[PDB]
Amino acid sequence: TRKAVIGYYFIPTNQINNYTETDTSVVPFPVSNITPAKAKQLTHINFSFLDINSNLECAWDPATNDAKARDVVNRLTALKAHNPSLRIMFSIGGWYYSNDLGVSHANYVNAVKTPASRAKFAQSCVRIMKDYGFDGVDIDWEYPQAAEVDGFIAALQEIRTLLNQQTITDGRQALPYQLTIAGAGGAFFLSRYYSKLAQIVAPLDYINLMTYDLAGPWEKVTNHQAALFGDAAGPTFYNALREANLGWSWEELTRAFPSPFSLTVDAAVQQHLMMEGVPSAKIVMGVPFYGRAFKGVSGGNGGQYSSHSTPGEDPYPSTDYWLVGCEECVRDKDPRIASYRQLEQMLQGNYGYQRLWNDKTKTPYLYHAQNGLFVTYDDAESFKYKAKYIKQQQLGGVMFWHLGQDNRNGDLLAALDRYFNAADYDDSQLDMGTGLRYTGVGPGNLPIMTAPAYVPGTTYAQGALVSYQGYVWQTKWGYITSAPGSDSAWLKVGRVA
Amino acid sequence: TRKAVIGYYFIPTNQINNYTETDTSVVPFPVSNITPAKAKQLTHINFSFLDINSNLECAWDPATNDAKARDVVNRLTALKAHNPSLRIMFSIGGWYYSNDLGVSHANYVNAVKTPASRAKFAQSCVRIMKDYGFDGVDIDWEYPQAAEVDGFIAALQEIRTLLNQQTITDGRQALPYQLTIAGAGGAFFLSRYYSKLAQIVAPLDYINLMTYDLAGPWEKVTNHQAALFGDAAGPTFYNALREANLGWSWEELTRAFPSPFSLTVDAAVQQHLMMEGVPSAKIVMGVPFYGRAFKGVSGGNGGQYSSHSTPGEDPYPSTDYWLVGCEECVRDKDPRIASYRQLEQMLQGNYGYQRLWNDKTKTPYLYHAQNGLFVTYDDAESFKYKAKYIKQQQLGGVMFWHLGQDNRNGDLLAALDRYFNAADYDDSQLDMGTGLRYTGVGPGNLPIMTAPAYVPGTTYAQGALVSYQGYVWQTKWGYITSAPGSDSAWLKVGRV
Ligand SMILES: NC(=[NH2+])NCCC[C@@H]1NC(=O)[C@H]2CCCN2C1=O
Ligand SMILES: NC(=[NH2+])NCCC[C@@H]1NC(=O)[C@H]2CCCN2C1=O
Repeated sequence: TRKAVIGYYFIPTNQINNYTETDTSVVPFPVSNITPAKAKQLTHINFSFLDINSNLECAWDPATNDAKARDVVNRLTALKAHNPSLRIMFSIGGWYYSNDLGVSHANYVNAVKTPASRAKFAQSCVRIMKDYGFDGVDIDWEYPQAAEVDGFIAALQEIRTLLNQQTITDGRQALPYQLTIAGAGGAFFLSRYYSKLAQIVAPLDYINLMTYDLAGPWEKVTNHQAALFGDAAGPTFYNALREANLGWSWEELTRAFPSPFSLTVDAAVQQHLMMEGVPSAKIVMGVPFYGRAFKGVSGGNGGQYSSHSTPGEDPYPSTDYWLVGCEECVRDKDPRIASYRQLEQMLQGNYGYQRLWNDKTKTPYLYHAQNGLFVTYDDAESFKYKAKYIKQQQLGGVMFWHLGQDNRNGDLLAALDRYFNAADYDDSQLDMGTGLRYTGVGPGNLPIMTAPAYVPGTTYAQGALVSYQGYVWQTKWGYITSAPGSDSAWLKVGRVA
Repeated sequence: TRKAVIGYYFIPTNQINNYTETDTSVVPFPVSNITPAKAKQLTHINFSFLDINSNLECAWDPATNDAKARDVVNRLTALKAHNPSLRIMFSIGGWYYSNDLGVSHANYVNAVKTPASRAKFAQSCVRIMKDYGFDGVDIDWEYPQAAEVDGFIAALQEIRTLLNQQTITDGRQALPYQLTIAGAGGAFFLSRYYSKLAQIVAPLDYINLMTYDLAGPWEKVTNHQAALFGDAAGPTFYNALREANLGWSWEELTRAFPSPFSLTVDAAVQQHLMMEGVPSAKIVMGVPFYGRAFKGVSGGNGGQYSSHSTPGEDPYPSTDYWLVGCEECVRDKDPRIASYRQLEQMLQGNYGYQRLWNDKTKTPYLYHAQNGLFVTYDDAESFKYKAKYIKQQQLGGVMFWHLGQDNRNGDLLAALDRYFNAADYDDSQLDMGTGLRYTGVGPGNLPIMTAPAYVPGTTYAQGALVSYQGYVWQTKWGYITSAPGSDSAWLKVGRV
């Protein structure tokens, strides 16, 4: 099956209202930059962002000129002429609108509350989808938690029912309407809804993991924002999943959630796979088309894992733009983030950056010895390891944020497409390295094991293994006279064939 | 409130059937040995043991001669003439009958299975109580498993309903009929029903913890069987409670159940107090009136924490009665258990025993350097610290096994009564020592704390403290944007 390549097309309301394809100072990345070749390299474009209004229906930001919005969307759907597999999805939410303290958070919580609110909301998603010409619905609520998860699940199930009916009504069986969500790529936010992942993923075609932003100014030590595997030399973190409402024993929690652990892309993917009923084919690995920069770093390890003096507030509080050579940073007023396009230009501008590589995390980084800067980002090389991982782990594909940050030739997107589909690319001998793998095992994804059947009336010593009612169990202490499952003394450690 | 002093009176079926008070060779400890003065020092005598039969009803051993049984019970209830607060309870169960591999185990599991089986069983308990003249029901099932706990809880609730009705019908408002159980005194067995402790204790007047037998021949290294506090030099154990079906988070389990830990009396008591809904006044501390003996021990620590060669099987799988000086051990064909009465005689008989004292565990022990023997037991001295703990921790009182093991003068019982009630006994300066205390924190023993009220809309850093809905909470990581109870980033760490 072809791997998904899902690219976000993000355009702020002011750019839609003043949309033009001949002035990059107004619209830096118009749709015309997406050529037929690039359209063929994508399977999905996630147009972003729509929101949920106070009437609890999907809607465009009220400040949007509707004609101009339809025109931008039309330019995207016109790309379908070049690729009969391409879908132009629309994404509802995003951090700004849906985070706990975001402008529209309450609308997300309230829209998923009751059967009636969920029906009205779901109907509105399909109406916007058909009215504007989109091919599916993507929901990026960052992130539901607690008492909101059951409502969220039921809302997704309702949208799925409505989309499936629309597919039949429209005779779209050859390119059925789809439903996806953007999911957390790190344990802290993932812990909000982790316990119910199987129900969340059931109605979806894909769950697109935001497996980036795993390092940033909000952290004390500089680190790679999207390390594939872990570097024992780098910082480690508290495994928040150990605190999710799972109903697992201390041993089960400890085995599933090693802590501290390396916050990496492999950790997020493996954490999803540890849950019963979450298929690998629905998991999509997100990658960043931008880098994160830090100032005030020490030398020694190329700026890696160093203390730094980078402001964490949002927006960037100062007027000081210290990422040398990054003029895009001046335009956007923040020296802490730079598009791959810009970072590549900085490497061709003889500005004093060294492009370095960490062979454990399989990611590149920039180090500016003279000014003490460190930049963590991804490129065509790190994507070879990530694409190989997607293939080996049988994942659904790749998602990225965002199209406008690729260079002018679309090299990062071309690389991803190449690694999945080019007959002349051969990664059979690509060495995945010895970086740290996530080794948790969940009571939901135990290995096949074999042991003698439990014999009632027998007393077992500590460490004894038996098979009983579909699983292999091990005793945690001695003189065990109880049957497995029926008490605290036994630990499920494997599944019976 | 007077502390309970609950002493078991155990008499095997063959002794009831041949009951006599003038021949210690037949009945070593007849009811007449419980003089008026001893009767006044007890608040309860637990007559033991009755059982649950295949008919799923409370009942005596079938081999029991009922007329002799009634007569022994009448002698015990006659003691009430000497103490208006005394209750003669009867105990159903015990290890022999009710353990997982015991002869009557299935009857316990089956009796609590359904509303009908529970009603029939509860009724039989009250019928037996009234027919023989007992003052309450004590159940010693060792021990219901997770799946049987709901039925067990329901059975206790049904017995409580019937007993409360009987108290009113019999005009016993001044001395109500009571319901108690012997509960596990170690984490391993306690983990079977720990998660529902509040429900188990609700219908009871007391839960009598079997806070002894915490060391035995079944263990690799010798140890004190009822250390009050821990000795870092001694063995430590896996904290089975962290595996109970509590539904708690990793941090919550970890802070409540440190592992490994010291298996002590304090650990069991604190583990009970960690549960919300378990009142200290219902917890009764059990103490042994006997010691446990080990052979094959080596020197360096007076026999403590040593490997040994004592058979752990029951019955005693040999005929070698190696506990020098212990005559009762020959009578009972087991050298691994010796009553305090017998130990006291062994100490004054020049048999090679040295009495030593561990000041961390606050318990005595015997060491026999010549033959390599070790004996862990309790005495009037160890009871000073346990009595002070009972008072300080506001526990309900003490329980002990068994009356026939005290010496002829009843000194152990007199000591317990003195420590609780004597106007001229003053333990204000008794130093409780530096032994290890159990430090777990749970929902039932959160410390009082103060913190700023949680404010909706505020973002909190890691380690921040706030008060919300009556408790003080702390963040486990940073950038916390939702409320305690609705965001798993918060840990309840204090109350008020
Ligand atoms: N300044 C911010 N944090 N927000 C703007 C970045 C958009 C943010 N980043 C992302 O990678 C996309 C992926 C899905 C939803 N997203 C988001 O909400
Ligand atoms: N046959 C004997 N003398 N011993 C039987 C051991 C009794 C065993 N030990 C005890 O201390 C009592 C307390 C409650 C239940 N018990 C028990 O089941």
